[PDB]
Amino acid sequence: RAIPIKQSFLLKRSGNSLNKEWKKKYVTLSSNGFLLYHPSINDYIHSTHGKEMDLLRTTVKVPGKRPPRAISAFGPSASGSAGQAEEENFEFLIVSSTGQTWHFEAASFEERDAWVQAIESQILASLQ
Repeated sequence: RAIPIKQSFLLKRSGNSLNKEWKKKYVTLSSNGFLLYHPSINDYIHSTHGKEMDLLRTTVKVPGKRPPRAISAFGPSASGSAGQAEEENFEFLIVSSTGQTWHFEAASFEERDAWVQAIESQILASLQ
């Protein structure tokens, strides 16, 4: 008897660094300390091709980017760069214990946070 922590579509790179290309995927963060992701919805519904990453000893971080804090918690930061322009690129990575790294790009700005918090949350619960 578990409860979904975040289940929706996610973008997944499919090419290279110089030439990025994310495809429509389907991820489901469950309260069972497990992160699953399939090629698409037909995969989740029908249950075909659905990779799972243990949330016992996993890490979550952005693709080499500064701390995502658009809201800003006020206070002299280390380097409040970006004033007129902003990439606003919301993408997080899920690192497993075997090096396996699931890089996804949240379709929604708020969703990316829930997910990152869902993955870290599942890890915090499994750690304790």
